Amino acid sequence: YSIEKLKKEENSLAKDYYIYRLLEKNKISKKDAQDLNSHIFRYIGKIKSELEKIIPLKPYINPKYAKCYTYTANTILDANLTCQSVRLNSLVFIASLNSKDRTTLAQTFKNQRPDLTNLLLAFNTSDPMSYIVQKEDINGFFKLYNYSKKYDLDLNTSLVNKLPNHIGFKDFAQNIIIKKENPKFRHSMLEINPENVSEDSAFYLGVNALTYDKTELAYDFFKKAAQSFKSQSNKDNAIFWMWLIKNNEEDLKTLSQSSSLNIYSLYAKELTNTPFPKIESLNPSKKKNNFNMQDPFAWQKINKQIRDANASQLDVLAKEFDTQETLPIYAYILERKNNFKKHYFIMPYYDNIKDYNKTRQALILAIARQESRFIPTAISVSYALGMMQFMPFLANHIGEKELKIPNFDQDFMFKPEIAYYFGNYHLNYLESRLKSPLFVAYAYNGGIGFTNRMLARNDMFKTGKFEPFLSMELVPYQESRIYGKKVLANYIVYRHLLNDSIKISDIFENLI
Ligand SMILES: CC(=O)N[C@H]1[C@H](OCCc2ccc3occc3c2)O[C@H](CO)[C@@H](O)[C@@H]1O
Repeated sequence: YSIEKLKKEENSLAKDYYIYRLLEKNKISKKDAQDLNSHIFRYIGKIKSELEKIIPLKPYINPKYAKCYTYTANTILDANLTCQSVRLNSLVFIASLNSKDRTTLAQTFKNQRPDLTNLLLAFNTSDPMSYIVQKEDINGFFKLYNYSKKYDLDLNTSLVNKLPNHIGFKDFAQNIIIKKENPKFRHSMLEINPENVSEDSAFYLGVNALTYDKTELAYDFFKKAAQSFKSQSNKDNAIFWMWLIKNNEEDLKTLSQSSSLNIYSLYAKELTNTPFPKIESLNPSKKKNNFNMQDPFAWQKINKQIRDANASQLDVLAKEFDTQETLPIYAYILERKNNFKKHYFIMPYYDNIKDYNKTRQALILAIARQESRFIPTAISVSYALGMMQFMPFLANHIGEKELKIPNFDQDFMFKPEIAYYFGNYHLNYLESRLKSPLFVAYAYNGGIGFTNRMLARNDMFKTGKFEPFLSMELVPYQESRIYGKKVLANYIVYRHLLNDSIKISDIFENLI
């Protein structure tokens, strides 16, 4: 694909990927690059940095305020009042001012902008966070946190109960709890009333309370999370903690009857002798249609249609893609069409894995389901490719250096035979070092380096009252934390479907 042919395709991650491939091979001229940002679907990350090596962006200063950016710290007392207040939006700018000018500006703004006054006078002290905390200036607190994560102080009951109302609270709490940073802030958040938090925030504050062995407070946070979470899977995670902490058999019963298939509902079913959930069986009689499963642009087009289809148009697409060749697209349509109530666990292109042992089959299928939903031309925002979502660098390492496949190109990752073969190859490497399918999943998504560093820690996946569940909540990268739980659920299901059942309690025992 030349740039001229790509420019005729609709904007998509597939088009972005192929533009990025031209940039990385130096095939986009300064002239070609002129109109190109209107041809880019998601102008973020590597494609933006490559394009900008060809054409810098000067942009962008609102023309109304351009004059404001002609002043510096040395000349800002010469600027009009609007210019002064625009430049004081930046804490680095405030930090750069001399203290006499901070005093002058704080007086200027005391009436109309006491927020600015508070920050100016804060930066005249040796600890601006202490000054902002004494004022109980909530917007000021978050500005200072965004400026520097190194500030740490005890916060009283009144102040900590005010923080949840700010949009920044959820990321603040998640970051400091998961990274085990800012211990005075962490300890302070034990005094947050569960009435003042909900959803993710409540849940994280439950995890926080567990780490300080405040189990009654933890229960109260998790109960609030369960009552407020929008997604049944998250509610189930919260109910599981309620159960682990207080052992009310009604909580375990509710969890065992969940409509969501996740590790918590599966565990609860096992503990209560409840039958394994019903898994749909898709067996289209029609063998093919016209659709090209190897065309990445055709997938981008049909995906967009499927995601914008009303209740009625989903039924039309379901029928058209109800074939063996388009089974992954069929299951994808059904999963949306049935409002995520039915469990679809397909095994496409099965001839490529049927000679592996069943435990290995299940792990491959579990990874593919979460990575791609088995869509052969799946492309991620980071341009991971195909059913097993290989990053180009690893794909080329395996395909060119290790396997020495003649005329190998990274786009071979769109072929199911190649995806499953490479997937098996990398999963062999990972499993030989890590053993547990949960740890393998963490390493598949996050890398073996991150996984090894986590497992080297004294506080992760060791013995303990709430282990290994607590450790699973504290995996320090959110994408990997979530991924491991999903892949582990899938693994249990596929082992069951292949007549190679394992108890999820055995998996959990082997994590410690
Ligand atoms: C295609 C894609 O973006 N896949 C994602 C995947 O996205 C969720 C599943 C998925 C599958 C097929 C899809 O086709 C269009 C969007 C999409 C998302 O998330 C994983 C992390 O949990 C990533 O490792 C993986 O690269």
